[PDB]
Amino acid sequence: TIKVFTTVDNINLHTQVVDMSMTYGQQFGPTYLDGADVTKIKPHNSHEGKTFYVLPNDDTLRVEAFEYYHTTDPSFLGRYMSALNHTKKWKYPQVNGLTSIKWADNNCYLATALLTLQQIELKFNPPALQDAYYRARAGEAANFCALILAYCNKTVGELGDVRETMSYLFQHANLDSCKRVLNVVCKTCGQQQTTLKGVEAVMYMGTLSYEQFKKGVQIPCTCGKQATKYLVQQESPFVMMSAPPAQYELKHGTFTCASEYTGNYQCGHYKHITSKETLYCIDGALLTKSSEYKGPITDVFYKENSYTTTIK
Ligand SMILES: Cc1ccc(OCCN(C)C)cc1C(=O)N[C@H](C)c1cc(-c2cccs2)cc(-c2ccc(CN)s2)c1
Ligand SMILES: [Cl-]
Ligand SMILES: [Cl-]
Ligand SMILES: [Cl-]
Ligand SMILES: [Zn+2]
Ligand SMILES: [Zn+2]
Ligand SMILES: [Zn+2]
Ligand SMILES: [Zn+2]
Ligand SMILES: [Zn+2]
Ligand SMILES: [Zn+2]
Ligand SMILES: [Zn+2]
Ligand SMILES: [Zn+2]
Repeated sequence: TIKVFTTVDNINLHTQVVDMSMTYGQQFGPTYLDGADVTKIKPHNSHEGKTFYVLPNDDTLRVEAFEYYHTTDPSFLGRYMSALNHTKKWKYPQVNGLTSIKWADNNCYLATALLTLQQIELKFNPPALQDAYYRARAGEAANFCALILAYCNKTVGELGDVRETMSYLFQHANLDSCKRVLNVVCKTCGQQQTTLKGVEAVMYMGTLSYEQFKKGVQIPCTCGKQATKYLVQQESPFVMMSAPPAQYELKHGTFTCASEYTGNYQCGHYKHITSKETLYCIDGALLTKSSEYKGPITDVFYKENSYTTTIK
């Protein structure tokens, strides 16, 4: 018989004593050791003193689970420990001072998401996302990538969209202070102004150029008259301009970072473009610098503080 520790958050540890006769699944229930499902493994002698992850079996550990993860989904813990099993085996090299991921199990969209988050100002609501965020910026993003897969309901090897991944992450972040008012000018319906807050205030699908969104885009109205939806005010620390993959010229200093997508729908590859003193191209561990860039771009990230248009 040995003494081990069970926890749901790895912050509040609960001490337990197990017996060699019964497996972990008998006493604790579903138990995981650093990602490995040890529900069907009997306690070995080298397990004394180690910390174990267990699904909440009483109301005390149910609350500790929400305090750290902000979810009551029982399958969340299983998916998270399943994703951690391959993410802890990935390589996370430092590419130009940023933490990237070497290609493995179709993680090109995770590497682009990781590199992007290190360049935008974001505060996660779940403490598990925030603590792993800080650890990712240091250079240990294994737990962070596992949580992204869990929160996005994706599995390892699955094909993921960087915009959809960011969309899920923004809903678990504090964007309540973000606002965006728009003005749609219709030739028949007249003038109508809407106001977006939260996640829908920092994302737009249709164009990549933030200047074009300021000048106005042609969106169809119900009567057929193409309204010129232009941005009026934007109080957000960043904006994401998304558009279907198309050839786009990127210039250093005009944007923060971009997502390159090459290949067919869903079965393709993601490369991350970032702007410094010169344009950099990060593909896993590979790095390519250039003064100009032209290629297929799906998302472009810009910086913002407090903007008000000059169009009436
Ligand atoms: C790589 C990947 C994984 C999953 C995925 O799941 C989409 C389904 N999800 C609604 C749940 C999508 C993709 C993916 O391929 N992603 C890129 C950025 C992409 C490619 C294309 C292409 C068209 C022709 C050749 S490549 C189009 C898009 C669009 C996004 C929004 C649109 C509005 N019409 S088109 C995105
Ligand atoms: Cl919540
Ligand atoms: Cl949340
Ligand atoms: Cl910018
Ligand atoms: Zn407790
Ligand atoms: Zn929450
Ligand atoms: Zn949630
Ligand atoms: Zn693997
Ligand atoms: Zn694996
Ligand atoms: Zn109209
Ligand atoms: Zn890939
Ligand atoms: Zn490139």
